[PDB]
Amino acid sequence: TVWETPIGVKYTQSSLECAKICDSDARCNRAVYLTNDLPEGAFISTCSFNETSYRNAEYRICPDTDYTGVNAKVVEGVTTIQACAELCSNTQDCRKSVFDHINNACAIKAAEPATSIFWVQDKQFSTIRLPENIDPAVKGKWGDLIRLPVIPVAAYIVPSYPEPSRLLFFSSWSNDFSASGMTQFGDYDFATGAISQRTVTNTHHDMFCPGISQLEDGRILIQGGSDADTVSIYDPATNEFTRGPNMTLARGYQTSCTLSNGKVFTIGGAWSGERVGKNGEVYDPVANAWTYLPGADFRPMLTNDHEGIWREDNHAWLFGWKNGSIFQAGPSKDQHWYGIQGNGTVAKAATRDDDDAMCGVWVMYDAVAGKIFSAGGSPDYTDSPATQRAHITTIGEPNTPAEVERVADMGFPRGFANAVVLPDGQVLVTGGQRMSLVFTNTDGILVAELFNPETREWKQMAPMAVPRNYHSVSILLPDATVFSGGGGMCWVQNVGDSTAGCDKTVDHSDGEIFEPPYLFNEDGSRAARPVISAISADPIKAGATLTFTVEGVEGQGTAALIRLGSVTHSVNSDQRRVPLNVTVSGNEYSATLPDDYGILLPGYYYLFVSTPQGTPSIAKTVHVIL
Ligand SMILES: *[C@@H]1O[C@H](CO)[C@@H](O)[C@H](O)[C@H]1NC(C)=O
Ligand SMILES: [Cu+2]
Repeated sequence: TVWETPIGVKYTQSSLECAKICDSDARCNRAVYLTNDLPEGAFISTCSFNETSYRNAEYRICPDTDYTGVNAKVVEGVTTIQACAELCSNTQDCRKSVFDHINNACAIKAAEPATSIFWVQDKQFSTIRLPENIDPAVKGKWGDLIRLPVIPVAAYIVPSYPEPSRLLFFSSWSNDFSASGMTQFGDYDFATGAISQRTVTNTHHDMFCPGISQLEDGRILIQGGSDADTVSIYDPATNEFTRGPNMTLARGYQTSCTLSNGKVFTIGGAWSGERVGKNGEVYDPVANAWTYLPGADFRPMLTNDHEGIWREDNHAWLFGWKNGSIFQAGPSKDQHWYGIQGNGTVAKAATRDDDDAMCGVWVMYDAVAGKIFSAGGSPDYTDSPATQRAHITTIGEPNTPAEVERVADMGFPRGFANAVVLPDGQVLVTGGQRMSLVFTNTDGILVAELFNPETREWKQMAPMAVPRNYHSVSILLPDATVFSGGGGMCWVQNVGDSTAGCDKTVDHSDGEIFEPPYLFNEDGSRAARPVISAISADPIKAGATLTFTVEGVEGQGTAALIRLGSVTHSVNSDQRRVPLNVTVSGNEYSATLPDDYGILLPGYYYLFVSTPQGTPSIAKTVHVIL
C-alpha cells in the first residue's frame, strides 16, 4: 500500500499525516508512527516527477534531482528555487543550476561538454535548466534510459529471420565478478520491450572477460574469461548453451575473430589463467577442436603497460581477412599479420602510431576496400590519459604492408569508448572517458561523435545521459539505431559475497538508444525508410547474386551488408560493413556479393537499402555460407 504525491513521488494524527510531513523534509527517506520507481542515486535522462516552468527567459525545474559535476559557483545565500533560478539568470553561460533544499545553497553547473554533468535522483536537491534546442537532423536523438536486470558488460544480437529481434547481454555470477561456473544473462526483445533474465550453468562457465566470435551457422562462440579454459557455444535455434572443447591455453581479456574459412583465431588474454603472454590458437567448428599455434607469437603484439604482461596482450584489434589471414590493427603501436598455417605465423604489417592505444575503438567500416578506422584508447590499460588520435588503415594482400593515414583528432580523448559502423559507412564513437580509470564515471564523455571517412571529418552528436566507461558496450540494432549500455561491476573476493561496500554510482544496469541524423528530415520529422518487401530466407554463398524487392524510395537506392555484432571491453570483432552495388530494374533490386570470404566473412548480416539522401531501411537478416 503506497501513497503517490501530487508531483509523482511514492512512499510505502494519522499516516498520510507523517507521509505528508516526510515529503516536506528533504532529509526524510524513512519515517515511523520513500519508494519511487527508480531509487535515490539512480541516473536519469528525463524528469521522473512532474516538471515546472519559471520565468524575459524561462527555466524548467525537476524536483528531487541533482546535477553532479564541477560547479562554476556554489553560493550559500539562496533559500528558494525562485532565488536559485534568479541567480542562474544573472550568471553568464549558466545552462544548469542546483538548489540544495537541506543547506539553502545554489550551485551553477560548469560549462559542457568541457565538464561532464550527470542527472541523478536525490530528494535533497532540485535541478533548474535552460530549455535545450537539439536539431535531430544534425545531432540525431537519444531515447530515455531502458532499465535492465543485468549490467550489459558483454552483449550480442541473436541471428533470427526475417530480421533479428533480441539482444542477449551478460555479466558474472552476479548481475553487478570473482571461476564460479555461473553467468547471469539478460534478454531484451526490442521489437516488444520484453526483458527477461536467466542463469547459465550447464556450461560450467563464468563468461566474464571472454573472447566472442560469431560462427558460420550464427552460433556464438564464448571463450575463456573468469573460467579461463572453458568454452560455451550459444545456438540461436536452441536458445541453449553447449560446452565446446576446452581451449589449449586458458585466457581472459583476449580477442577471437572468425576467419574466411569459418575457423576462429584468438591470441593473448593474460588477465586469467597463467599471468604470462599467450600465443595464438584456432578453433575448427567442423572438427570441433582447438589447435595451439606457438608461432602465432604474442611477443610482437605486446603493448608496454605500467601494470606489465597481465595487460599488454589484452583486447587485440583482430580482423579475419583473405585466405584465412588475421590482421592485428592494434592496440600495439605496430600492426601485424597473423596466420594459422604451420604452427602459426607472424610479421610486421605497419606502424599505426608513436604510442599504444589499449581499448581504443576500431571497426572495418569498408571490407571491400580493406578500410579500418581506429580512434581513442590510452597507452596503458588504466590510470592513463586517453588520446584523441584516429587513423584509417588500408589492407590489401595478407602478409604485405598496410597503409596508415592519421586523420582529424576526435573532439575528446576517450578511454573505454565503443564504436559501431552505420549503413552509410560512417563510424559512431560513444562513451569512454578523458583518463582511463577502471570502475569510474570520472570525465565520461556524453557527446557521441560521428566520423565520416568520405570527408575524413568528425561531427559532435546529441549527448547521452549516462557515462559509458569501463564495462560499457555499443552495438548496431536492425533499425540502424545504436544501443549504448552498461558500465561498472564490483570486485567481490569470494563467490556469493554481498555487494554493500562497492560504489553503486559507477554501476549502470541499463542502456539507451541513439537515432542518427539519417532517420530525420530537415524539419526533425522521421524520414521515410525504404522497405525490403520480399527476400529469400535462404543461405547465400560468396559471389552469388542477392535478389530482393524494395518499395518506398524516391530514386535509385543503395545497399550494404553489416555483419551482426558481439561486444565487450571495447572489442567487437564480429561487426563489419560490406558495401554492395545495386542494379535497379523496376522495384526489384539485385547485387552480386563479393567473391572473397576474407571480405564477406561467413555469418548472419543485416541487409540495409538506404535512400539516396542516406536514410536506411529496417534490415532483413542475411546468412552467408562457406
Ligand atoms: C562497385 O562498383 C564500382 C564500379 O564497378 C567498384 O569500384 C566497386 O569496388 C564495386 N564493388 C563493390 C562496391 O562491392
Ligand atoms: Cu573487465
